[PDB]
Amino acid sequence: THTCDYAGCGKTYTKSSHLKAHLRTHTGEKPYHCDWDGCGWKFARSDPLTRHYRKHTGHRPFQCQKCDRAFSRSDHLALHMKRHF
DNA sequence: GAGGCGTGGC
DNA sequence: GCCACGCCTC
Ligand SMILES: [Zn+2]
Ligand SMILES: [Zn+2]
Ligand SMILES: [Zn+2]
Repeated sequence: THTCDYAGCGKTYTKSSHLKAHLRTHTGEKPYHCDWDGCGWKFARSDPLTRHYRKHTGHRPFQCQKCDRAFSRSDHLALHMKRHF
């Protein structure tokens, strides 16, 4: 029901927080800044900043159960499993 | 690999 | 709102 009020946009979302995040695409707002040395990246929502920061810290939570290769994202690990079929 | 993004449990 | 999922596109 929550629909973007901008003229050229008709996107509708389920939750209010979803719409709030979408409006940042029109306004160009990005409150979530990466505080690394010289990165300067900014994001409209929380999770991609957290995901990005793992690029700096090498945090690879997702471990492969067959081989010792681990990845920072669940989707990366999923694709890797195809090489084990 | 990595950003952009729809969706949903808490 | 946090944060994960899974997908899309380059
Ligand atoms: Zn819009
Ligand atoms: Zn960064
Ligand atoms: Zn593996």
